[PDB]
Amino acid sequence: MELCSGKPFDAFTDLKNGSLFAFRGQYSYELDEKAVRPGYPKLIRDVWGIEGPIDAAFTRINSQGKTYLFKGSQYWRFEDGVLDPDYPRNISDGFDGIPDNVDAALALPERVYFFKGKQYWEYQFQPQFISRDWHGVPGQVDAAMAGRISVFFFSGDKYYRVNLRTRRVDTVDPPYPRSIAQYWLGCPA
Ligand SMILES: [Cl-]
Ligand code: NA
Ligand code: NA
Repeated sequence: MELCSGKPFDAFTDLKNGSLFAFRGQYSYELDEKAVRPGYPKLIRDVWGIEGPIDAAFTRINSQGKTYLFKGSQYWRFEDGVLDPDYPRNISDGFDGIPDNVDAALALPERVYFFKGKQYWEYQFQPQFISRDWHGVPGQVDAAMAGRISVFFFSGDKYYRVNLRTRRVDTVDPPYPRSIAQYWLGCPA
């Protein structure tokens, strides 16, 4: 499927060195401005060596910058696209207190956040309600990712931008929630 199909996404990694990956179904899309074919649809099994769909993803901010993919009760950790030895592992073993089958995850510009249903967990290398602490985020999310100064939450075919200083959905025009394809990816009309 094409990146700009307008369909919802399943997971996003965090912006790292100007690039990130989006996931939808069996497909992995590398989002890099330097790409000659930006967002060329590749198979998750071909790029990451695992079957889609995936549940959530994040990338850590440290210099190793390892990427974590979550599916069901398991997670995989990669470095430079290569699966580390002794993965996959159980979420319950790597992330004590985090549930299986998460909806989304993100790593802050060291804190990671997991989202499932109306709740989210803070993990540092006690659930709370998403709408209580992320002002303007409706509750249930389908995917999330962090940039440098903002985080983004995805719901169906639309998304929200949250300012990290205020923890509030920013006021833009047209307002959030708005089309992922049109306003986040800049897809052609
Ligand atoms: Cl995600
Ligand atoms: Na994510
Ligand atoms: Na998801």
